[PDB]
Amino acid sequence: MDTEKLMKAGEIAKKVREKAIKLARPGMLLLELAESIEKMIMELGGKPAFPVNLSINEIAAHYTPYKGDTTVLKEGDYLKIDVGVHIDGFIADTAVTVRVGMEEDELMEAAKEALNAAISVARAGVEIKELGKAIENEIRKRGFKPIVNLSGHKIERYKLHAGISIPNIYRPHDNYVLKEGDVFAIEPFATIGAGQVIEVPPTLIYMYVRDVPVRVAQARFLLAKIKREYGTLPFAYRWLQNDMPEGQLKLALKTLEKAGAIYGYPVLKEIRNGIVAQFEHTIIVEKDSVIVTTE
Ligand SMILES: [Co+2]
Ligand SMILES: [Co+2]
Repeated sequence: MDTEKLMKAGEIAKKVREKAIKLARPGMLLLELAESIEKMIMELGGKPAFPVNLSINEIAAHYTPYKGDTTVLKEGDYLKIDVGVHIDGFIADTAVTVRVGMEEDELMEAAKEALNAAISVARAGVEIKELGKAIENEIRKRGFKPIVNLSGHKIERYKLHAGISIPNIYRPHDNYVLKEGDVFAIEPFATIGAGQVIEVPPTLIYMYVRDVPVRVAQARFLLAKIKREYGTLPFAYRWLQNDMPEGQLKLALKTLEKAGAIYGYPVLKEIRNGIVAQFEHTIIVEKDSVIVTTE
């Protein structure tokens, strides 16, 4: 298909990912880094497929700063940086952990290694469970635990998560077989904790999921804006902050939520507050090898 796109998106992804790494310095204010990255995506001809995620230490995914966030990077922090950019709808979702002001530690290695292992065996005609088995074994062999309740996702145009998962564990029933042209995001997560993650407030990322009618005026606007500018792809609370004052927006969003026009993606924290590491690449399933659009 338009692999030229998926690839071109991966390309921006990679590139902005690298700079992201470089900007992530101790002292760096979280809100800024977010914006710098997000602004570069665009500046490269890209469009964010979703808010850049900067999850620190025990919080694993779904945390994106906001206008008002005073979080700053302390030396020693395990900053996982997840970036995603789309071109006309083709996604490149790539991620990396960075130990603020220090070198890659054994944990991060476990994750990075897991990813490789998944990648190396991904090819047409193989059950996902093999991937998950590969990932699991590398993280456990080194002493950590793979986050069980977080997984990779199949990707489709203007669809960040198609519906098929590549978990970071081996389950005998994950029998989906890789088909040529399939494009997947493989994302192992590792931790020193229980190996499980749980939803936690606040919720900073939302996704429009259904065109339903809303009674309140602000909501119908918010919604109409959301639908227009964002579409199927996840958006940040932060992005809607310069449209309407906090208290209102808050309501706007909440209302759309109760109605069911957008889904809330809460922040995820390890159940035992165990540091979490992560690495991810987008792969386009070929017949003999896969092709890492983002590395
Ligand atoms: Co990602
Ligand atoms: Co992903």
